[PDB]
Amino acid sequence: PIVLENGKLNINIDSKTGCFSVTEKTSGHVWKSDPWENAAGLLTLTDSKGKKQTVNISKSKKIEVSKTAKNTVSLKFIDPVFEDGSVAKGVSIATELRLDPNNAQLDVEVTEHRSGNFTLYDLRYPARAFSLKTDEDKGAAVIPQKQGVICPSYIFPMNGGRFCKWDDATYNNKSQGSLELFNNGTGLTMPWWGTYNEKSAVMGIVDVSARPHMQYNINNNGQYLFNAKGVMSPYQRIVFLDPIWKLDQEKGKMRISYHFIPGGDYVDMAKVYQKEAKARGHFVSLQEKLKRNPNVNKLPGAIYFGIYGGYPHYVNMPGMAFTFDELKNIIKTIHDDLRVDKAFVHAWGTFSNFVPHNYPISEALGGPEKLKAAVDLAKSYGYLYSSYHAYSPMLENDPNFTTDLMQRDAEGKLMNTGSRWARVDPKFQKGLAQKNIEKEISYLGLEADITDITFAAYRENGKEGRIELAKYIDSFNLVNGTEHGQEQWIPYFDMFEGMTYLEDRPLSVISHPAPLFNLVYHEAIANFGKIQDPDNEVTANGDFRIKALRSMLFGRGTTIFFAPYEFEGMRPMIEMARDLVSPVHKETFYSELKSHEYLSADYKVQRSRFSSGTEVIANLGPVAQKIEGGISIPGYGYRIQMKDGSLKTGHFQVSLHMD
Amino acid sequence: PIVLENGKLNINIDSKTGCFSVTEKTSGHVWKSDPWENAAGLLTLTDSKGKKQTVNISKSKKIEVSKTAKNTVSLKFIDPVFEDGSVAKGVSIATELRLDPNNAQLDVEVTEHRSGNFTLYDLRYPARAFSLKTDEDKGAAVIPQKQGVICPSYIFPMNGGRFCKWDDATYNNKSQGSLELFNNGTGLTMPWWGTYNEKSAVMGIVDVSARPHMQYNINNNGQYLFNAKGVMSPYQRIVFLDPIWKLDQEKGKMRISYHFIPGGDYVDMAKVYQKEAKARGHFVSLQEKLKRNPNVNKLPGAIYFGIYGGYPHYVNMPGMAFTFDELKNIIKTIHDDLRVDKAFVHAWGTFSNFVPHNYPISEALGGPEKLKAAVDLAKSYGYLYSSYHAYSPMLENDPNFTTDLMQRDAEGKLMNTGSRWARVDPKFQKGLAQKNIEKEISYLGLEADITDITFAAYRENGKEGRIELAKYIDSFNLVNGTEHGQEQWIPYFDMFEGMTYLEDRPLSVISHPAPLFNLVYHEAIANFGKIQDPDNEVTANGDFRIKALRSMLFGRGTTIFFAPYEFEGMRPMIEMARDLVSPVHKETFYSELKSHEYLSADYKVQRSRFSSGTEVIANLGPVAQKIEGGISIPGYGYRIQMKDGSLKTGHFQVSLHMD
Ligand SMILES: O[C@H]1[C@@H]2CNC[C@H]1OC2
Ligand SMILES: O[C@H]1[C@@H]2CNC[C@H]1OC2
Ligand SMILES: [Cl-]
Ligand SMILES: [Cl-]
Ligand code: NA
Ligand code: NA
Ligand code: NA
Ligand code: NA
Repeated sequence: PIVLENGKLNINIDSKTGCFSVTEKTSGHVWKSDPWENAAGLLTLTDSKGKKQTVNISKSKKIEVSKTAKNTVSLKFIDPVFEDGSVAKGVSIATELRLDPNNAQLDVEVTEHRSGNFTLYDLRYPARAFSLKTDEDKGAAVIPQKQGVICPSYIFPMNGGRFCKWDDATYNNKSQGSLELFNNGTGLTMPWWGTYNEKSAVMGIVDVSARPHMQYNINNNGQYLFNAKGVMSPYQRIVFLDPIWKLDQEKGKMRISYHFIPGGDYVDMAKVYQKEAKARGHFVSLQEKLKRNPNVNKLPGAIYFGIYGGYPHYVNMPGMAFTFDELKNIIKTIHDDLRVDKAFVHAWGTFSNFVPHNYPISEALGGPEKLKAAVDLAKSYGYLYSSYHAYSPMLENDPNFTTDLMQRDAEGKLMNTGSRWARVDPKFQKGLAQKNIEKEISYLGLEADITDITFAAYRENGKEGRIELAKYIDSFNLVNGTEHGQEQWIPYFDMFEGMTYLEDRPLSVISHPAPLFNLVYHEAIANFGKIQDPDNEVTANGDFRIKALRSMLFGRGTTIFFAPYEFEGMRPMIEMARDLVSPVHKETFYSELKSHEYLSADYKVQRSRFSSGTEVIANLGPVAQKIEGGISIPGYGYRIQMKDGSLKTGHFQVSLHMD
Repeated sequence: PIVLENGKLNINIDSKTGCFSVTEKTSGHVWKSDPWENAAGLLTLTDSKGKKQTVNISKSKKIEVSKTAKNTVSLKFIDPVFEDGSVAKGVSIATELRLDPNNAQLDVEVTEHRSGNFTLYDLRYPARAFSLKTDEDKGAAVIPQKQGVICPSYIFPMNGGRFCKWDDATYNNKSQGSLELFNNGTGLTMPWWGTYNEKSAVMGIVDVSARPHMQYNINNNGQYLFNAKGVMSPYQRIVFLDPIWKLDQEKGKMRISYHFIPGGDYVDMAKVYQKEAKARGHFVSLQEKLKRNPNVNKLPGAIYFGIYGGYPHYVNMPGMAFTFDELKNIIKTIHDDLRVDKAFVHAWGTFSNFVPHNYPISEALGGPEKLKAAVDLAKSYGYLYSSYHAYSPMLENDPNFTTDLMQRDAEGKLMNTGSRWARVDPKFQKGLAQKNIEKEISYLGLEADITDITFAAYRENGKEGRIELAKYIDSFNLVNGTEHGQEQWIPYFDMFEGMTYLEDRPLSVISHPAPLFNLVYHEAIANFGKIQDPDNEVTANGDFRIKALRSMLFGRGTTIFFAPYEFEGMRPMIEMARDLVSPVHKETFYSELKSHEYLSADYKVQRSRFSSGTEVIANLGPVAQKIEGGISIPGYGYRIQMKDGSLKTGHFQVSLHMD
């Protein structure tokens, strides 16, 4: 065996297979190679008859493993072998393992691939590495899926219904699959993932130039590999996360940097990526943003209100659209009746054309002067205000619809025919914003802006146009926000609407929400609930009780998103948000989320600590549970230590009034 | 154009295409043929090169339409033409349209298909028929997806977040697809579906011998047909539901009977099917079941308690398993402290072997005598009791695991390797129940039984074994329930645990729950909430507020499903169910659900009328809303007229307790 070693790690590379193990020398923990098939990597390629096949590259005809430098091992897998015994003659995969001379860091890189007469698709490399043994390791996979989740590597007590779904999912296809980087759907918002047990943690950070997918396997024994054969899997239940290098598409550097943390968990992983986040330029603190714009301080303790008038989906829809007089009266009631001290008022439906033509201010809704009166009222309260804006849609029901503003692919076919909200080519969108945004800022005297859709993902295609638009909006120095966000956009915005959780999502029945994104970026970007899943709606992600408590634990602001006719039904939740969440949001707004912990066996009792000196303990389940010292946290209850040392305790109650 | 006609319907058939329209003469509404491509049918078949393709059979080389009897039109489609212009020589499809002499019923049947050298797969016939024009017809598709849903054919006011998800789904792939009949997953529980507008309704009943799939299209303009071509759809947004005849599989009669109802909606459709359900033998009323077994009357007003001890998933799991003394104390507390007058206690975890070996009563949990003390206490209260039973699983973690009792297919491959709870061939399952169920009945003096899994679906494979097991269980004459159920199993059981809603399901963001199954079968089978989505858990289907109100509107009983450690947190929901749901469930239990109505434009206020003289009005949304007479229904509120003349009014309230 070839050995790479420094003061902290020993890398044992098998010269016959290319598989490697990593010994973390201070804990003695040994991270293993693929426990199922001893595969260094899993390559998907076409065979001589053209059918896609997936092969173990450790079964290649020739495997070369040599130490080409002091801390570098080069590997070459030559002529993989198909299941029928034929050979992909002329296919080769070259990789490298590079141990940092000093730190507990191992770089793994696919350096070259040769495809011969075959076509190469996916490469899982390293394959099924750094795994946890289910119900032996007591730890978790760590996945920054949107705000982030952990997946425990063992079965634990929980509500009986949740338990049945959890355990069942670890045995069927719900616990295996892949996710992508930097989308607003089911995918990841940070280019890292990892695993930990009680002894140590490992995480891999993907090179800034690459876009692998992430394969997950959450306590599954690989039965999915044998269902088509109709045999029972002979493998052990394990947790693993693998990079999927898309050899057919990838033109970046196929490198992942593994960091090994003794005694670490998801918090320590986030802090390690935080250092890389700063080096990549994503991290621009809220304090720097506040120095540039003092109106940023209208955000701490503010409730985000979206008054949804059926727009952009429809123009002046009956029964949903608000007039500007009705808009003004809602703002007045929020301030005078509901005593909301700080607010971001977001009015969806102020223009008489469909987006992307965000103008003129609608005469049918009352006209420019009536909208200005509503905005002037909000500004007299110290509220932030923005209308709904979007420069990316191209809607079938718009009379101005045209494919001329749409993008076409290499075949000349229209792109995003099935995604109406992102049909305009980003290279056109600054020009669209330029048509009226400066007129609206000037006329209404705007201090804030929120822009929809365009910055919800970070894809390569069109990024230059999106950066152009981001720079244009940011040049106005308004307190600005955007839908969902991604880390690459943090320098340009003050708040993200979203960066929480999809309602329907892979892993939902076998994961726990964890504030991975905010553990990295809470100092640099404020987030609020997503408008489709706001704190006033009851969804897979909870009711107001659960969402308010998770808000304080994770460091996000309250979102109240409603059609005008619902307003009277919103008052009780606006009041509870004002009383409970807003003061904590205010105190913690600029701080670092230093730590998050799970404090109960069922993961429902959690504790967050912010660098403001604020501590939030909350219990997101129905039954009172005790923590260290025998302190009891009531069901749907909280125990909050404020910066001045005062202690807030309480709980939500659902009751039935009968006349 | 060939015409079939009686006093109630005019059927207009086009001689060139085979498309037909139906004029419903009482209202004058005309059901048009395929508004998109003038396709009588859509046939999926392989071409001369073996590529699957889908063709418009109205483009066939020869189409023959002849009136072959007084009320029969025969159609033949000969030699379909592919996209390239090649002919499928030797392929033909023969159909018939048969108008009933007196009634507004039209039978449509695929009588014959010939493949030649090609292979035929799916036939949509009739294609895109009985459609609604989006935002023109105000009405809905009607789909018995589990308990049932309707899908409005027009946009309407609703919560802003819901509105965005709803409308977006009508423009992407969430609003098109297919469902299957008689599964416990995403599919249909009754073999019919329909569409209605403000003038007229049509519904189709699938022949008892057939198993088509159901294609749905909910306000989609067919963009999914064009995304791969990268062009915009030229078609209108419409709602349709189509049969998908599986020509490669179907051995039954490929017939669907359409019934036409002037002024009808989903209630009328359900009552039409209720007649057919009695003809099919499914309908055995709860009153006859009570005549056979007086203890059935322990069910009305009973809360279904599932005490989930981590079993069947694990044997004596630490932190989840209950002892029999602990079980007895939970029962005592439910009765003496929580004052629950009627209950079905279901104890998950009483045996020391894994299912399918439901024995012996566990010594580790306390032994048979202590279990008997728990059951005797429950019986002294008048409660029903059952242990958890299952005869279908074969679990990887069972020391007794063997493939001996699993089914194999013609190639010798194990079946259900991907579905651990349903692996024992049903032909063995009665034998497995015979091992101990009679010993448990006589030792514990059981009055009740619940059996898991085996009756959650109705597939052809193994149904004879399942009937054998159901007949055996029914021969004991216990008050008996089963998981989920299907209409074919109603004769053998008193209650179904489930028959409500999956949490994540196709159409969830573009449909409203409707009590379609209970509109048919409430007099014949009692149902309770599903254990994975019980009334004490907050999910996509609501919190306790929403679920308790829906329970009374739909006519189902409360389900409280909890791990033992959660019990103290269940107290407030048990009390609220006891005071609000239980008296209404008790009164309406044996009755017909005569009618259901949506009374608000957002469909959140609803009214159900039961033949016991009970009227339930409830508001499943947060804001108070007015109905006829200016009566106001509070948010999460109810107005219930009882048989004894009392009017129950009230509402749920969430309150924040800050100490
Ligand atoms: O997990 C599921 C499975 C089937 N029925 C409900 C639960 O129990 C076994
Ligand atoms: O429906 C969605 C779409 C994108 N942003 C949120 C909502 O508004 C437009
Ligand atoms: Cl959150
Ligand atoms: Cl229900
Ligand atoms: Na999957
Ligand atoms: Na800004
Ligand atoms: Na779909
Ligand atoms: Na019975």
